[PDB]
Amino acid sequence: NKIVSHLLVAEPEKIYAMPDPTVPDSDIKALTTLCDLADRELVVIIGWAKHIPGFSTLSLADQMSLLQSAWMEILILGVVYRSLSFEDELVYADDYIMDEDQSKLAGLLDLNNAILQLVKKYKSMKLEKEEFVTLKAIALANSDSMHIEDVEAVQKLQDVLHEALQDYEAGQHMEDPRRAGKMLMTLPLLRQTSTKAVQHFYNIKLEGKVPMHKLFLEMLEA
Ligand SMILES: OCCC/C(=C(\c1ccc(O)cc1)c1ccc(C2CCN(C3CC3)CC2)cc1)c1ccccc1
Repeated sequence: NKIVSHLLVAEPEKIYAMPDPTVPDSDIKALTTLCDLADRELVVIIGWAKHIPGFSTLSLADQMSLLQSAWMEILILGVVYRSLSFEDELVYADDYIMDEDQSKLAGLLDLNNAILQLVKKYKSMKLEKEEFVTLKAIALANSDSMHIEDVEAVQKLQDVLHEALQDYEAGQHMEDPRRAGKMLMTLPLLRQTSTKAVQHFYNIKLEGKVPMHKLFLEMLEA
């Protein structure tokens, strides 16, 4: 598959959390570590997205729209995938892994348990790298931004990625004629826990103890 193949190649290189053992552990250390990690990943996502066929020919405003609705889905799906071969831990990066006890120390228990629900589902499906990268692309195209101007063009991007996934499954998973549909039926859980995650920003902001960038605060309030 042309599209699956280029997506495999466009997969970004590992990113490291670079946590510092001289800062005493705390919910604040954990959360600001996750913020720096995520902003470096967001920068990688923009370069990555220009390898999605059709994405870079949308208007500036449409590209912003799609990415504004999908970035947390893309981030979480990466964490999900990196944890497939672990048990009840979330692999944020090779050097930043969270078990149940550290989730609680960070205030992220309920959120991380929701994510581990996704890990569990994809584990039993034996999710392949090929499927993960096409799912990531589909999460972007299917973001359901309310702002899109060129609805016809985004519908076409979803169809091209949808077609790539189905084609891949038709060839590599003939023992399951409905595997592509099973993959797509995990997307509602993905969007569910991105909304849970974005909503958590507001808890953190209200409590006021963890420092946030002033641009982020402005975005949150708006
Ligand atoms: O438990 C799972 C959720 C972890 C997590 C993550 C996270 C997810 C995946 C990943 O790979 C790395 C990190 C997170 C944290 C900070 C941001 C920032 C805010 C600041 N940025 C603006 C400056 C531009 C925008 C991004 C983005 C994501 C999170 C999310 C909400 C509350 C608390 C923790």
